[PDB]
Amino acid sequence: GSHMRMSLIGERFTEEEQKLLLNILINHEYAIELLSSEINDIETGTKNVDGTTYKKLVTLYDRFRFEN
Amino acid sequence: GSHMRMSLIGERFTEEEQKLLLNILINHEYAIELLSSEINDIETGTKNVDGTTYKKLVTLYDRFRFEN
Repeated sequence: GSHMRMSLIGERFTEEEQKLLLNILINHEYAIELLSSEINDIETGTKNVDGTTYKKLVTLYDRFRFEN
Repeated sequence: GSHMRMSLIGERFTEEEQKLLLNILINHEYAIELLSSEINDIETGTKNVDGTTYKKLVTLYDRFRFEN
């Protein structure tokens, strides 16, 4: 199965992990670079949407703190 | 001088950096583990205080994305 990254899907769950998978398989870990950029783009960058962005920021930890 | 850690001060600027400093000096980086734990403590833990928790979340990126 090809390691084609999907940046932030909103679950990224085992069969959809290829994101976190590619990022751990390469030279340095990378999903958190997105996570911190993303949380601050909502907090102080003032991005605004329905549960889409909520789900990206909360799924980041839902894999990073637990699965990874 | 000493490396003795301060976990989350809410600034951790170059002179107060001994936190981020100790965390990069040991086996692997660790301030980032706090970042994902912290952001989810706001997002789903529903922390609320008079800029203290705001400052912890926004300071994490203010050194992670930029400095370290």
